[PDB]
Amino acid sequence: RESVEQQADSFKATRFNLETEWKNNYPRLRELDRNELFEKAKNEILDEVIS
Amino acid sequence: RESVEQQADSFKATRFNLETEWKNNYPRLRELDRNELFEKAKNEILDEVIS
Repeated sequence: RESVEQQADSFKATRFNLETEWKNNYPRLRELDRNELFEKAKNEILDEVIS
Repeated sequence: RESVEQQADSFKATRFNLETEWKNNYPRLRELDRNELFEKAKNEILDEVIS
């Protein structure tokens, strides 16, 4: 119980730092996982094919 | 055997007519099924959220 409280606060702070870095570097972008990036990449490829 | 040959030619001609209609109406677009349209629609929604 004592350990998990400390870990939860540390994890929340760590996640906040990661989010702050994302905003500072990529404020106008959206975070996507590996699968979603693959879907976005293929759609762009199809657009270039049409263009 | 005789019937399937006639059907295959008719199906090919019918598909050609559908493709010709697609080009005449939507030359600069890509045909997608119901599922793919849902994926495209949600991505546009997320873009508007960011904008």
